Amino acid sequence: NPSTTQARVVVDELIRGGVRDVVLCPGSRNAPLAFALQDADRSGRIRLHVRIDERTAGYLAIGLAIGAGAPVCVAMTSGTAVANLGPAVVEANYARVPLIVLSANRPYELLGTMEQLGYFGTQVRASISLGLAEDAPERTSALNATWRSATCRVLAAATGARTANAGPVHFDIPLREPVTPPGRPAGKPWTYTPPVTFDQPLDIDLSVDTVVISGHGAGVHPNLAALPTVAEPTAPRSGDNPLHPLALPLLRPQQVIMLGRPTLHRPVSVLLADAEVPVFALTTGPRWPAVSGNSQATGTRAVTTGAPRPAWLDRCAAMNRHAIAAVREQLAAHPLTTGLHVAAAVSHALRPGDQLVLGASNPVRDVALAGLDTRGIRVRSNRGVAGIDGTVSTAIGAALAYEGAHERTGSPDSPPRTIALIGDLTFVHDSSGLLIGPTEPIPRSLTIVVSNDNGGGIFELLEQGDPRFSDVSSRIFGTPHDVDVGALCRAYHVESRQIEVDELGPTLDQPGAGMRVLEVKADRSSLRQLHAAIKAAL
Amino acid sequence: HMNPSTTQARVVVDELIRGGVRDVVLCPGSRNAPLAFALQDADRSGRIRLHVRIDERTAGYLAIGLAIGAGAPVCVAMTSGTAVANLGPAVVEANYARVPLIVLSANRPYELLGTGANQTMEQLGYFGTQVRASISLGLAEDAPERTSALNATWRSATCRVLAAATGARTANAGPVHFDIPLREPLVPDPEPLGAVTPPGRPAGKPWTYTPPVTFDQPLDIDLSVDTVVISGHGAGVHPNLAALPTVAEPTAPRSGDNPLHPLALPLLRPQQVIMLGRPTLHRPVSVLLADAEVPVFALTTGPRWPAVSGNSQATGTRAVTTGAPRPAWLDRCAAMNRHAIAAVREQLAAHPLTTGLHVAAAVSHALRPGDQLVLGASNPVRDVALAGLDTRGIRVRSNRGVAGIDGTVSTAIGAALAYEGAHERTGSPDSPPRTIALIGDLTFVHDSSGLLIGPTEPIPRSLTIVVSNDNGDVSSRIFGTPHDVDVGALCRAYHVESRQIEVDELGPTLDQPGAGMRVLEVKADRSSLRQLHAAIKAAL
Amino acid sequence: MNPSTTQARVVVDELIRGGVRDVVLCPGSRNAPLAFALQDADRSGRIRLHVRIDERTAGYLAIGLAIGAGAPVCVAMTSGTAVANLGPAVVEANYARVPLIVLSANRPYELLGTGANQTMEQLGYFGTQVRASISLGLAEDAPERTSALNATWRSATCRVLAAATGARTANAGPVHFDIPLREPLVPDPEPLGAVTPPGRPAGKPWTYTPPVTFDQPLDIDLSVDTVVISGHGAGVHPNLAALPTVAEPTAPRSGDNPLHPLALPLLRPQQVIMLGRPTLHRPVSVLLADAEVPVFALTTGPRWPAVSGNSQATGTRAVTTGAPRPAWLDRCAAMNRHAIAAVREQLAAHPLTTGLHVAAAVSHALRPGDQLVLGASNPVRDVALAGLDTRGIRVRSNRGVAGIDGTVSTAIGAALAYEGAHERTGSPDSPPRTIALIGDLTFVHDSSGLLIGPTEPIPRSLTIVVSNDNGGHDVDVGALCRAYHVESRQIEVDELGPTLDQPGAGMRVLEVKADRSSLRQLHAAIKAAL
Amino acid sequence: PSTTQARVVVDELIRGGVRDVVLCPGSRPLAFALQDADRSGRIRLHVRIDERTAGYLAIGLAIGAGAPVCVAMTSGTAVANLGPAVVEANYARVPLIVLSANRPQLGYFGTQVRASISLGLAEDAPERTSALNATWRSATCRVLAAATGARTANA
Ligand SMILES: Cc1ncc(C[n+]2csc(CCOP(=O)(O)OP(=O)(O)O)c2C)c(N)n1
Ligand SMILES: O=C(O)c1cc(O)c2ccccc2c1O
Ligand SMILES: O=C(O)c1cc(O)c2ccccc2c1O
Ligand SMILES: [Cl-]
Ligand SMILES: [Mg+2]
Repeated sequence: NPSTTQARVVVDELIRGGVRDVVLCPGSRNAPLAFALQDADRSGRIRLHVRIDERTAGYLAIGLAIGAGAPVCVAMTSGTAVANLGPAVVEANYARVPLIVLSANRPYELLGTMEQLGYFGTQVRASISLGLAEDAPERTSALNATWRSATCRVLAAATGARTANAGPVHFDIPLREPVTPPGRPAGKPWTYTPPVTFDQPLDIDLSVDTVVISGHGAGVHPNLAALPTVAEPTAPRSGDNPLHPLALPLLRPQQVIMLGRPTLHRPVSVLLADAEVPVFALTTGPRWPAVSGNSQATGTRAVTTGAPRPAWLDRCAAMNRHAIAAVREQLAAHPLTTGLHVAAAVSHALRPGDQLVLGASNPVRDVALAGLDTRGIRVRSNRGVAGIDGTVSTAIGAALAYEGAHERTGSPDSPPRTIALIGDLTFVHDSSGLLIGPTEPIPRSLTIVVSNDNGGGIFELLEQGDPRFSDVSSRIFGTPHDVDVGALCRAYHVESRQIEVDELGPTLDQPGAGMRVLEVKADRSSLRQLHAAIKAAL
Repeated sequence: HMNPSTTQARVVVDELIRGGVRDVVLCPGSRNAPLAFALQDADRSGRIRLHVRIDERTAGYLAIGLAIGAGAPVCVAMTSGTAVANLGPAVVEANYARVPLIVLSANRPYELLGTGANQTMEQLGYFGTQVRASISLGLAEDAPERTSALNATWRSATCRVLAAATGARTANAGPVHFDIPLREPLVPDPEPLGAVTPPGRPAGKPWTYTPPVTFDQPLDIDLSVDTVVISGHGAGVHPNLAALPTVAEPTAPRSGDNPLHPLALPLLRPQQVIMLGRPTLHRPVSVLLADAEVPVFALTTGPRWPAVSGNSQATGTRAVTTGAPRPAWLDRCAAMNRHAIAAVREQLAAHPLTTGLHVAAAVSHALRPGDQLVLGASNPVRDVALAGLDTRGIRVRSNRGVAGIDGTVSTAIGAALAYEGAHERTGSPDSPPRTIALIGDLTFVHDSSGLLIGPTEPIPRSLTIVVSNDNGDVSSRIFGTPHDVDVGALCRAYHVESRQIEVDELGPTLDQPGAGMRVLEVKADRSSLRQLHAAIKAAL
Repeated sequence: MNPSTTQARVVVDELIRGGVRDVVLCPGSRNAPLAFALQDADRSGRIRLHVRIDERTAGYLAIGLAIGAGAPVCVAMTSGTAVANLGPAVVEANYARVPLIVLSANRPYELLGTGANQTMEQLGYFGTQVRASISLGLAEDAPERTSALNATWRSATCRVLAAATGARTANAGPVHFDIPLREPLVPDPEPLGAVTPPGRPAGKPWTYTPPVTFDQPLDIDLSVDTVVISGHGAGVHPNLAALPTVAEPTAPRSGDNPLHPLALPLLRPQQVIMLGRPTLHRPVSVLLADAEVPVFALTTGPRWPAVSGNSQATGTRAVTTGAPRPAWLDRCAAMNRHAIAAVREQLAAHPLTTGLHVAAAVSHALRPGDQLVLGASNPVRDVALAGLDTRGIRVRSNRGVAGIDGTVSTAIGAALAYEGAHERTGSPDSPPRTIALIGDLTFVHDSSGLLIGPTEPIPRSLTIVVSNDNGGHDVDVGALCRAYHVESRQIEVDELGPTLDQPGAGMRVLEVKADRSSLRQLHAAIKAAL
Repeated sequence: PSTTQARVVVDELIRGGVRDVVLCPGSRPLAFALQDADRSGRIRLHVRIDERTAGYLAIGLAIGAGAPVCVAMTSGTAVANLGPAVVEANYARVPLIVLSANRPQLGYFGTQVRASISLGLAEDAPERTSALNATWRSATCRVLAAATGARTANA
């Protein structure tokens, strides 16, 4: 059929545009481009990943995109796919992840009597349809240009080539119920759009006592490298002057440089809201955040005058040392192993070149409390909406894409490690992400570390964790589950081991099966007291 | 003086209880703490039964089960962000099955939308046209002078949510998105500084009383014309059609005692069809409903009427019948029904290997009156209809809305909990009625996390899940090889009793008194299924 | 002071700090708090307020006020059909990238679904047509949170302005700013003045968004035989000024080598440089649909047009090498002379007066510094056919969707905003002229735009030339102008130039009878003469 | 092909009680069938230049005697111009059928209308012309039922 020629042209243009991975699920109707994707997979031009669970498939695609920075397609095949992909599409929108959602509508069928929800109108960068492929035998040159131009538009919108705001894209290729026209020479994309430079310099005086708060999506800024910096784990670091998050309330910054989108630490929110502290927002795309409407100016880079006062740098470094010491000393003086102990052990075990995947809740916070040095490390976390859903498949896709990048450099060395640190509720939410068929790509160096305190530890640290709610907070916030994690991994044929926090390090230096789950049992009944002891030791 | 979030949550929870809500599913979060606190106290005082789950998606199907088990509206309460998005699949199913599901989502204040605030998304309107209504409560204001007026607006909006979900005025029940923006303080103030919840109407009545509506649309039908009835999901009960030959899907309520096997329909020539509810299961029904020659009369309980037939001469709610079926027609239909039943019975016995059709037949023969049968929406529902189950006296549930694989375990669990709950309230000292679920291995593995019930949460008292495990176009490469998951290992991970048994023991094991919740795994073969179905067709 | 007044006054002050000089208001009870704060700023001279009855025509007035000088413009109306009436102007503002802020007053969202009067689903009505749908939080009685509410109110307003002006996206367009308002809606007694919570010092906006630059350079070899096609929204490119250029009347001209659109089908360029969004000429669309000629697309916003399928590359500027071959330049110049002569000679030979004659007369009478406003259908085409030289004059047309809606109000708004910027340079010269060319059908359809209350600002030098070919109704144009008390005259095409040379008598309508029965024969003579 | 689609739908609308149709001049077949039906006296056609006024004319034609009325959009400014009339018809429960034709937008349609039904492309194939007849008339009957509130009591 002429629609097969269409599918082969689109898959080819997608591959020319940098797509190396596509996720599919089996469905009622044939997947969009399902056979052209089958052809491309057997040739090794693209790599296919199949899953039954459409929600975990969406989050696998997110992992495959953030693992190495490439656009990733997901092929919708059912009337439950839109609903199940919603979570991943929302996360793609807010974390600016280039996610292409492929659909195949049927224009000859009656409508008003793909099960559509309301989020496509709000979450996607673009919604493009290809139009019905006809058998026009002479217009093949024109239809090739039309299909490839539309595919280049889909890729440009998903990667933010013109907007500098990557995100999810809905790509519809309509199908009527049932020799490839060539592309540009040298495998180039049909419509070349050079990745745009989006520039907006801001004047900032660094002699004013300044702290840098960098969050998810922050850029790298060499002219700010000397400033004291509270950097979230997923922020790429510019300098060598880290400021511990717990030291921040011991200081009085006179101005704040906010890089990207911060979401962690109530002390950071308090400082960003303080109407007496000017906040300069520096972002990489057009979006910029505002805490209590306190943002004074926006920009993409700083034009700096002056330099930080040496006494200011000394004050920040002193408060930083007190914070590091309090955390280390109170961890040692605490008998029960908690999630914070696990995060410190994981943090000490990382090596340059590693990839770190962090779940929401305490893990992404605990790693910052443990003072992880992220330089040389690639840190991922679904900070767009901070969901605890889909983190297992995100780590798997990230491990697969990160390994594929290393394999393509032809290095004879072993694939770099991907270490994931997630909580137990996070693991239970997306345990079905462990179900990978033998026919499907499986990571070769993925270790999932599950810090298991049989519930949600973070709620012990919030207002609902105050002792006056002790008789009611167990069911509705603690949420104990008593799941046998080792038996769960066994059911899915995944290597699993329960180890103690002191064994965690050594067990991680040892290579193992391509995919394994290390579970560390932790306590959350003493979490609130441990954090109070840290604050008192500051 | 209670803080505004606490006052609003307690009023809303109280009005939901007054509206018939007996069960609430809660998923943990911080932003929904006001709702969580108010719900925990209502559960402590016995006004509702709270079910806590970790995975919002399967929690939504738990709520569907809790609603179809006894017909009541059910709320599911979750925090802001992707937690709300995870309710999508259950919302879609609740829409098409007309299930009164209330998605009670906490939110950040709407003014934070667009600011980059953590865990904030376009929640209101997320579900689009799938919901019967998207209703937002206002952000609660600290205005003790306006407390009485705010009580009236909060309770009135809650009643509109309930009415829209139950179809109290539209006769078209379905899901409703109830979004509640909430700001700090989120936890109740110290009880020294305490106050009473702004009161509702006296005598536990709803703020706005909507008497359940009667929706009537009479239709004239002459039964002297050779007529077959095809009843699907949502079909009504029609005593004046009880004598007609009736092809009834397992979930359809039976109007009479004149069944007609689905395999018999293509071998007969009805001159007119009466279609009840939303029938989608059988292919010859779909083939015959596509026949432009046969006049089709559609009778629905609500204003939605199915589009399966293109020659629907008329659509109503009841039949005003004239005439009577010619006795030779009834004899021909009855004769062909017995012929179909015998062909299935013989070919099943003549088939050597145990198949899913054999497990479905064994479960059918083990059912007694008063049982609840929950069927996976894929093969189980078709196999039970092929094995000719008599559904009179048993309640049959199936997520026939979109017939997805998601949430079948949680639906079975929820249906069992609501079914047993209604039996308690009868005060009967009789033991809790049995719920039997029949699902395939791939469905069981997909929603195995639906088995996760926390140690403090309600567990069904008499639920048995029978898993027919047969270990099962480039997307279909995943089925060529077996998934290879151990059902027993999955049940141990979720601390669920499981046994691997054979089809001949299935009957007796099901007769054993209920050990709470258990999984009975019966191995089967799919390789020979194509030959078994071919043998049945040739025997007709 | 009631919170709905303090909220309205903070928003208006921040809008003013953000460059809003003109606001269009429609009467209603729900937008009363905005109306009072807007009348206050109009009294003190901070903005110029314009009141209209019809909200649809009010939207096109704000579009004219926006395109006349390039500033963001708000339109404030009441709840109900008023917002739905802004639909047509929001669609036009979207596709033409016009910074139009729709400031809608609404009953509290809690009243949605309760059967309240004049209450509808307003938030999200415009859907995908707006760059942002932002809502302010319902003003609460909390003086202890006044400073907090100030910051959030002024940050939201700055976010509204940035989205409308494309300050960080380079994609200007309409924004929905919905304000839920409850009673009391009028200002309480304000003896000895009330303190509005202040903005930043020195009139600076709350959040400072410095100028942004989107850069996407493309390598283009000018030695290849190149034609430039510039449409609506095109930027200015010095390094392309030597190339043959087919420029729509609204396109800013970068050079001095014009190529008539009629000459383009006489040429075979080897590559095309396309600027902005060209939609006007059929030979342009034919060339762009030729998948054998490579097209380079140079745009100012991230939106790049799709009229071409052989789009090789899209960017913002060209890095050029080489120079156009002299034989290519000579051939294009010769084809251009062919086209211009064919149009001029055949117009001079035609015995009747057609719309093409009216358009050519209006072109001849234009002087540098003039503003020309064109009805987006036939007038834009006829002026392009007549060969109008647009250098030194600012040409405006609702080229977004090219509807007949609101052309009169757009010309009125463009004239006012254009004259206002001429008063801003302190120059003692008389107000520069605004000449509008519209067809009779367009004029009757938007004749209600002529309704301007005695107190509202009236243009000082606006002349609307109506080309009346009785269809493009039997309505009397002069009778329409008398109902609205606007000066009108029926004149001949020979009298057009001299009558336009008279100093502007405020607002006047010049009606020129034209024939359309002989049009097809005039066009055939032009095509045959090429 | 598409011409036959237009005749069947027009005929079914008249069978459903539509006695008046408002259309506005524009580019966007169906106008031909309505023209045949007007020349034959089965339906009364009303033409207006202003699309907003056309919507309010149709509202009047519907509330004048209680019948369903159709309005035929034909341009890219039609959806926005019919907005005010559609909102009025929503809240006043007026049976207003809005006829469009896309080639295989604002957010108000998703909030204001009782239903949104697309007929589907007309495939040249007289082997199933009887089934295409039933599918078109069935969907047209669904549109009339949704507009008049025949099953919901909510015109
Ligand atoms: C999809 C989703 N549902 C609910 C939440 C609310 N939430 C935030 S943290 C948390 C607990 C997570 O527990 P766990 O993974 O065990 O981590 P811990 O904090 O105990 O280390 C929950 C439910 C969320 N972020 N995302
Ligand atoms: O900088 C980023 O990466 C970023 C990402 C986002 O999704 C935002 C959403 C709203 C507001 C600001 C945002 C932002 O600054
Ligand atoms: O009775 C009616 O005619 C009527 C009509 C409407 O459009 C309503 C809209 C919202 C709420 C109540 C409504 C109502 O009672
Ligand atoms: Cl040439
Ligand atoms: Mg935990």
